[PDB]
Amino acid sequence: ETPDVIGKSVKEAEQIFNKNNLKLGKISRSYSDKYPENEIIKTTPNTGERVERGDSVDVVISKGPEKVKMPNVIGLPKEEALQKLKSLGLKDVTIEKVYNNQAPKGYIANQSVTATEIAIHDSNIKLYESLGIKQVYVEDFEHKSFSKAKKALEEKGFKVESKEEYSDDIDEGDVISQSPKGKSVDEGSTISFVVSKGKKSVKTTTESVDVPYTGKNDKSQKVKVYIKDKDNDGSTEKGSFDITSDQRIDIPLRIEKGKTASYIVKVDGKTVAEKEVSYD
Ligand SMILES: [Eu+2]
Ligand SMILES: [Eu+2]
Ligand SMILES: [Eu+2]
Ligand SMILES: [Eu+2]
Repeated sequence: ETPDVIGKSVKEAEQIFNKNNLKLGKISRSYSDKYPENEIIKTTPNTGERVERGDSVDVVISKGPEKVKMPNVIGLPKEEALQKLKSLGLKDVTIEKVYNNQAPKGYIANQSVTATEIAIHDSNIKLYESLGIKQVYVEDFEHKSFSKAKKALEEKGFKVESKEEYSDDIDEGDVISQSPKGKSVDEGSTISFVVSKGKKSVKTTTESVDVPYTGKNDKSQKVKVYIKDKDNDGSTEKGSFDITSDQRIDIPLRIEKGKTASYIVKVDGKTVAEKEVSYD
């Protein structure tokens, strides 16, 4: 009767067969998850099946788990991702939904197994499907205190920006306007505020500068005057006009106590003149 060599090596199996007056038969190789590579998987005849003196016994050997190359599915829609996995015999796939900022809602943000040889049985792939970015509600603070606005929205993860403007009907430090507001938007979004610095209720200079024209083809040049003073942060131009000849230009500046104001005059993008002026 056929001896049991299952889980054994070929080396040992032939030893057991010879001892039993039998020959090692043909050797073939099969993928297996149950048996470590180069262990007997199966015999013909099977263990305990009747045999006669000198008959051979064929053996099948483990080539270890059958494997594939893990595909890259990050950024594909869920169903494309799963199909691409099935197409390789990878069917043990669990989905986990998470918020994410790289892949849109319904698209795979992450793979368990990096884009590697994997066994096609009990592979335990996990795919992380994006729910999009977490939506957080932006509290509408129009006509309320900016300080409270900034702080409340900071604590919900928002980035807060503000410029200031004069107002006759909105208390100092109260919000003229807010964008966005009254709405849920992506976590961490920037909320923009226009804030009241009270009513337009400082010294005064008119500075003169001669701007030369340096253009070609009898074509005008564009002059841009940028001012930093009481109510101007030199952000955008306080003056914008074309020049076709030398022009004397006057630049009104209003300066607080203990401060300096300044002007820059550019001509076709290039600085031509600049000056600092103190509250004198
Ligand atoms: Eu028997
Ligand atoms: Eu191998
Ligand atoms: Eu499994
Ligand atoms: Eu000419």
